[PDB]
Amino acid sequence: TPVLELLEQIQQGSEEQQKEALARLQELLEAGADPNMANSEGTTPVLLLLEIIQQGSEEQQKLALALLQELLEAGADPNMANSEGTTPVLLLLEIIQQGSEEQQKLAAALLKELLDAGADPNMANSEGTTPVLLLLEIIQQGSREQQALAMSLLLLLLLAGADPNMANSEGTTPKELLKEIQQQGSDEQRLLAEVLLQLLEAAGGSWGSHHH
Amino acid sequence: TTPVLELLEQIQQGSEEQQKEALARLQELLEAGADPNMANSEGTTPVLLLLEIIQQGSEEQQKLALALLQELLEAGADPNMANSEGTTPVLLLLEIIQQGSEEQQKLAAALLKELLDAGADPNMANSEGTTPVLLLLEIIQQGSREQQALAMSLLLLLLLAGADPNMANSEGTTPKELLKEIQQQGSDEQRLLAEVLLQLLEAA
Repeated sequence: TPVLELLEQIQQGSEEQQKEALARLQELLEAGADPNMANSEGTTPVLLLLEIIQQGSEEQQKLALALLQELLEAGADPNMANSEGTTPVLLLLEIIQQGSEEQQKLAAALLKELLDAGADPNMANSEGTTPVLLLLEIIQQGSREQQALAMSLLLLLLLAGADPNMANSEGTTPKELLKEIQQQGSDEQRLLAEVLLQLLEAAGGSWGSHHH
Repeated sequence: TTPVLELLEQIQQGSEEQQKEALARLQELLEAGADPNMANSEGTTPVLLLLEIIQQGSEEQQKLALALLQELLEAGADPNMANSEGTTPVLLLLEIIQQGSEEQQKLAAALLKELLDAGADPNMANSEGTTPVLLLLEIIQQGSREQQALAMSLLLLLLLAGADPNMANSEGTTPKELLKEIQQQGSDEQRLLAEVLLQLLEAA
């Protein structure tokens, strides 16, 4: 598909070629290009773009926010997962989980774009890992920068409608993971865990009973 | 005064034997058609008097009054009816947390959820314009480590209920303005809570 190869020519192109990437995508989309056409393995233009961010230079990174808004404005489905079952939001959080501090700041901004585009905050991957459960992993095993960022994004997801009780395939609930963060976490990790544990304990039996 | 108010008055200024059967007595009084909103001469509603009992009462009186609040709210007590000074039940609860024991703090957190489920306005301020969010940030700024964590989760519980994080008080002090102050001179844990709330606000 024309869109997918262009994205491949951005990752596999020069830095000066990157200058023409936003314009080329705009002229390709205006020409009637499908912003959702996946390739043989099911990678969508959004997923490949996030994949470029994950493996690209800082120059390729700053380019991708405009390329994502262009794809989202063109009508890309923000919930279309790849063949493995990885949603753009779950791939974004993996970029935060394993990325540099620069990638962390970017994927945080891209997540807001995806939520605005209409991404499902409860859509899990093939293993049942929800966006909330992955953010709790980022808090438990991430840096002090990742702790605060994953903390605010989790509240952002809860406000967006994420349910803090959905478990994964192994039956691991977010509350079970919060107890782990409290038991063996740092002074700051335990504080974040105690906050989230108190929030859950007061609206766990009925999440949304006061959302009026 | 009002039979509901008279019963509540007998609990705080009475012995412990009166307290055990009080929940049953209120259940039969409300079922008999007693108005759970009738205030006295000073404007104290049955809910506001019950919160006064929690703040000044023994631990026995405290856990009894949490069940008594559920009864009054189910009977149709207004969770937004403030006293003559203009202090709403949620704002009085937070003041109880701000100055109360760890036991009173744990109790008042459950009453806030009961009030919010009843339909309490999360943005209703007092006469001074202090909003529930702004007061919770004060509890975070100058409270204990236990009060820090609890006021934090109550702040998120209020945001989930629809609290606006941009409402300022009468002096024009915004919640973001207070969060920066917590970050500049707060502890390592207070600064983390402030940085979290600052990132959340800037992103939505």
